[PDB]
Amino acid sequence: PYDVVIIGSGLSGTMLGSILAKHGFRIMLLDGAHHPRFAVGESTIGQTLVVLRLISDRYGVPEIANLASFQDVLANVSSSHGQKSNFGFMFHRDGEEPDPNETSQFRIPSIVGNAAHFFRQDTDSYMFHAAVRYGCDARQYYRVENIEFDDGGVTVSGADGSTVRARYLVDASGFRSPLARQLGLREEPSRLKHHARSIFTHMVGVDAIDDHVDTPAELRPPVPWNDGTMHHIFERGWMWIIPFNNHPGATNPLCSVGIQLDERRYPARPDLTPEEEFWSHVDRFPAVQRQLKGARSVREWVRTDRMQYSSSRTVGERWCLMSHAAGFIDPLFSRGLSNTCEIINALSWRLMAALREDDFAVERFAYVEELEQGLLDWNDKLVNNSFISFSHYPLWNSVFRIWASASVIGGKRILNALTRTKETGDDSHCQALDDNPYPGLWCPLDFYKEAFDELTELCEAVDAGHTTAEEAARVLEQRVRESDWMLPALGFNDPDTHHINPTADKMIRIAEWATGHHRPEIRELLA
Amino acid sequence: PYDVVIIGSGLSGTMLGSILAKHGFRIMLLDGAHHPRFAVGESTIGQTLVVLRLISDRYGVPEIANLASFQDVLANVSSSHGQKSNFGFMFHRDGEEPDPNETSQFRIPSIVGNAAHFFRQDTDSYMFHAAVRYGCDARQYYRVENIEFDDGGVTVSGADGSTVRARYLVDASGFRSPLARQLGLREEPSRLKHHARSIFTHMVGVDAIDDHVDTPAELRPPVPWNDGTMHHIFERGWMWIIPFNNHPGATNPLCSVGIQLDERRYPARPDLTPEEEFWSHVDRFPAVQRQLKGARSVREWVRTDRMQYSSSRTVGERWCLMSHAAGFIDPLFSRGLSNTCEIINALSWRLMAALREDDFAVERFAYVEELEQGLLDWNDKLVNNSFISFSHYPLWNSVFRIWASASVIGGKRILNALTRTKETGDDSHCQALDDNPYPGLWCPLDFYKEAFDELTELCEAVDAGHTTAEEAARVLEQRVRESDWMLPALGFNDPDTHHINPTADKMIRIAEWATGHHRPEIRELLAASAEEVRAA
Ligand SMILES: [Cl-]
Repeated sequence: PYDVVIIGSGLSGTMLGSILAKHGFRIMLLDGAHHPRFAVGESTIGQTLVVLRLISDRYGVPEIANLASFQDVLANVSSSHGQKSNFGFMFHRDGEEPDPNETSQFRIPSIVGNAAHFFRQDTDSYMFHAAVRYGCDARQYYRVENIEFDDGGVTVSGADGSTVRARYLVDASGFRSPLARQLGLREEPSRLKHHARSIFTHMVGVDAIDDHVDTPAELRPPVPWNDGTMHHIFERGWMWIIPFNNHPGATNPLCSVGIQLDERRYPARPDLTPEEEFWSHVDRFPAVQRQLKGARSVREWVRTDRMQYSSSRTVGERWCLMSHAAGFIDPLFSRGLSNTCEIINALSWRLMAALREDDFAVERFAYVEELEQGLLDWNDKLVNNSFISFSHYPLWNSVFRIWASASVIGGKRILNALTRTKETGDDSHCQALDDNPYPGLWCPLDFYKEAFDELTELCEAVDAGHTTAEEAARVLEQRVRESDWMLPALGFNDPDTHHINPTADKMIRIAEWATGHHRPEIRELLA
Repeated sequence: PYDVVIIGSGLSGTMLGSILAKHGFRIMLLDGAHHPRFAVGESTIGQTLVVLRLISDRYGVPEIANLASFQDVLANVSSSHGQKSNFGFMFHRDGEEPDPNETSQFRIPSIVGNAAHFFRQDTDSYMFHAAVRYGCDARQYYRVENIEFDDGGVTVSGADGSTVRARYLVDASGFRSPLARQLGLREEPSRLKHHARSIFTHMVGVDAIDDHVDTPAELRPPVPWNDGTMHHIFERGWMWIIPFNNHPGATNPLCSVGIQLDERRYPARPDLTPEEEFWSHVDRFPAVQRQLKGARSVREWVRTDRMQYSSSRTVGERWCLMSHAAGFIDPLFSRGLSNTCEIINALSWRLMAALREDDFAVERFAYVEELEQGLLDWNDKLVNNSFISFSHYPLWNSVFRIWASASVIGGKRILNALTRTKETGDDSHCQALDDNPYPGLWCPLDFYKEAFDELTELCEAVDAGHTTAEEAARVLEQRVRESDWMLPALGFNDPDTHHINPTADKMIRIAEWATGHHRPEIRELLAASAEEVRAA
């Protein structure tokens, strides 16, 4: 009898399995697929980086920390990954060249860490190898036919006629989660406001967008577009360029390429090949067409329908529906892996407590559910606001600086809690982060929520037709200029600064500016 | 319509894909799997390294040359690969510690290149990406339902209802070859003498064998066992240890582990799990048991029925049955990839000429079939001779030095042709290698065939019970000491030298020894000065 059976051998499953196996619990991993296998969720963000470090140090699994830095990934996982110096955004309209005043860039500051483009076949192989090394058992090419709970534990039945007996079940799989299907956990219809279907593949011979735009020198970004994740924004959709070869002597010549389309505004074209439908969108935008001219697909194309789903319950007695099994919004802002790390941090210690005491009263896991549903709802608002804003750059510009400002604040809030636990060898300061009033919010301060609440109200009003994008942009631009908290030294309070470039000098001035600030939160976090 | 449709997205199909696509031909790759995917054939040899460079240089595909060197594989493919400094051999008997006087090592000389342990998932992905970049079209998860030939070309029918029209078909897949099935090309029963079934996986936490034997200091090998492919030899079978992490700061912690068993001596155990049957053999050999003590499988185990298969013919009107779709012997001595490289070299230019003339007369590809069948037959004896010899170390000792000696002579032969073609810029010298009387024989020299023809006759006689292994070993050990060609400075003519260690100084003397040698072949291939050796 296993302590925990985990469905899903992805990062979500194998990071948890590693944690539980290292602390001496008996784990079984089940997955219908076999490593090596392709996976999406390739771009990283500061919050993923710091919470990966938090989980690694808190639970004593060094392999998880090797994902928290571009340098450690190359050194420990594989050479086959790309760098992420920045988030890049470029507006396009049908037939037109991109207006060089309708771009945004957020260079990631060194304080949160060196972000990467994850070649997921290698990162997911790496963490599975670690999970098996720590003592996890594994069955790959394993189809779950039935999941049956009782007072003693759970019996998983496989297609091959085998059964796995355990005390607890975690479903860390995706959309086709057996637990979600078999217990009827999915919300139908979904509560989520964001709508987007997807077409994606891996390509060879993708050029840098830098080399295919005619940008006046003074409007070129501080660091190259190709050194980060490029976002090609248009009416109710966007395209990602995530290169793996964007650094000197890079071994992996592939580039991850996909398009998110609101299926309400871009209806299905089943007369077209996934490839043909993808290229029909490329042909709308001259600069994107020029970037992808030589590019050739090295995979069978994936074409989805509406990608978004939610669940009504995510915990029960002796089971947890984790992260990607519970819900999904969109690739935009690589929220998925941040959400996965937040849940693993929250679930791991509680589940180990429950196993030690042999008490599976669902009350102990009440916060895990609250965090899960909160993460999804805030993620929903962020992406829905953004898709709405894509119709009018001046409105997007507000969404951009409200979203990106939180990276540095929310980032240092976690780093502070971790350094206090590091220096004092006491896990009270990391545990203190859970004592926050807005579960799921990436910068859970009162002034930020109020600010983001207004952004959501106006965006949702634009979407309903109660306000115009011009009026909403007008109001949010006033609020930004009236703001006192938006890291002025970096230019987040300045709508005319499109390329936020955090230098060494500027972060010093942020610290000085923060020292004598009237808001307690700004002093606590940034001084 | 495509010029060529290639069935198989492994190195065999994608290396050929790259060559044809690079020369401006319209190519389609069809495979039932999708990259990334696991594959075997992980260890490399001198002949593979040198012929990879010949192919790359001859056909102008630089990516193929990046497989020909450990350093170039890490730099261009991925960091996920291991080094191969030597072939290691260690004899084991049930319940007993390994006898340190019953080991063999062959350190691979610098001249033939730096060998690797290929993590094939990254190796096969790399070349597939190259093929597509060169302009190959590909369909993955493509199941071939039907193949039919007319006078104008060939039609391939997919299970999804689609069809692919081409002028020529190459089947570069494996055992379940759609082309061999369609035309009933497989020999039943197979003509092959070698018998072996297999259990294999990838494991994490495999220790070095060096750290789990108490070998006397004077009998320890010049270079570590773990820096190469270790062969745990036993009665009518052997186990491979192929670590991907056998070098400083290596990223890939996996080690490839598998066992070959003569299915006539070890009958199937369907009452056991593949894992259980594998561990039942590990537990026979205390030293192996200590090596794998902490090792855990990271894949679903493979267990085979009997791996050897052969074809009655391998070329026809507008089709070729290529390397692994034609036949297979054994993982032993990593002959699989050498055979693939040899066929690609022979077929590529012949196929492109035929396409350009629009003439597919089977007489054009006569040498491709002769080479295909020859590679397999010689591969068959080498492994069968080795499997017979595993019963008695003194007999194996003669198989080892006859095999490993040819790997330096035959290697230098191709390398001479290669460096001469680069100097003159003239392909003549590389094509001249096809002008040998023994197609498929890795060292195609009169004296070497006679030596190997005897080793085979004796080995096959031991197997048939007409001679004892002791009697066979005695006759062969005489021939070795009567020999005048077995690279004395390296110790190939010395049965009491088990660990061959080709160093800079020893290779200088081979050159001097070769100068004014009574045999012309020895002079032509090995003869040089200590001035020309400086370069290296
Ligand atoms: Cl799924």
